[PDB]
Amino acid sequence: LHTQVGRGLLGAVVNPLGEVTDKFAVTDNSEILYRPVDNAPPLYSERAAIEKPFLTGIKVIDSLLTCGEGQRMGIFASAGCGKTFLMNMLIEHSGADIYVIGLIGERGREVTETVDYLKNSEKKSRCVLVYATSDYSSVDRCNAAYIATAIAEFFRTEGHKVALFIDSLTRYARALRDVALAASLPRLLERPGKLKAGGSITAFYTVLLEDDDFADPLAEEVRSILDGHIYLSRNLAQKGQFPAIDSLKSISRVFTQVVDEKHRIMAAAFRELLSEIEELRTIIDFGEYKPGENASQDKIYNKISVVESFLKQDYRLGFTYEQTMELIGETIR
Repeated sequence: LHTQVGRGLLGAVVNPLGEVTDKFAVTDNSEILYRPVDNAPPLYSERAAIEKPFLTGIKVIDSLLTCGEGQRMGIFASAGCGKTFLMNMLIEHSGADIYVIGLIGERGREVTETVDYLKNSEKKSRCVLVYATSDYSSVDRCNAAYIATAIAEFFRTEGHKVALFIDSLTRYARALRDVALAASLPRLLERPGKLKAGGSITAFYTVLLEDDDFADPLAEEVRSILDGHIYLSRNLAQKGQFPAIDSLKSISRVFTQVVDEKHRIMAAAFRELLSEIEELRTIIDFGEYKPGENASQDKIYNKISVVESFLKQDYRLGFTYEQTMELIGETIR
């Protein structure tokens, strides 16, 4: 099985057969080539070490969860936790050369929502969208993930810094299970990375949490395979914190490899402040907080608003690395 690749797909919407069915942008490049959708992962000796940050423009991620070029990062959330808006922010406020989105959704309205977003995005000329809805077979739903990854791999071989999004691994795995009935990952999940001889694919895989923010077996397996995970808390969403990232239950496993020492120090001091705030929140809920009785508790209390203001981010705003580190420094003062 082969699929179209190349710069002529920039601005295009591609179906699970690999054909263009819609456009959210038009470009002057018409390059169309063909590649197999199944390809072995790089050899260990062809991979470069993850050592350069992949900046997202999102304050909490760039400061506490810093991604690296070539990393695979999970995004874990229940329904209604802002996963799609977080992906929109990751596309809009990062600095990749090319974005490849693979939607393994179920209803055509979600695909159309992503198409309309891209139609109004500043990144439209550098995106490719691959989709499969519930109307498509399970074979077609798995193939959409493979097509998206093969397109990203072509741009990586050209030298580009590519961001790949697969939404969602949960529905990919459900379709894979259905296909297995008729008769895989991490073979899919190990295809991203930075190549010594080429560019990089930095990949974000979404995982749905069922019921509360509970990790079914698939979620545990995915978390073990990836280089980190961002957890979106329904509880933080209902309190009105957007992005609803729970940084104390999130991790980038490459963090200390991609930021410098002064950043490490600031991030550790901020995380210690967040933990102190969570303990104080419980003490408040227990009715045991009385102003003036404990000066360290009062100091923590008076940090809550500045901390919340650092974590909060309008989805239309992106922050440079220098701005983010300036702000986190002000917060821990």
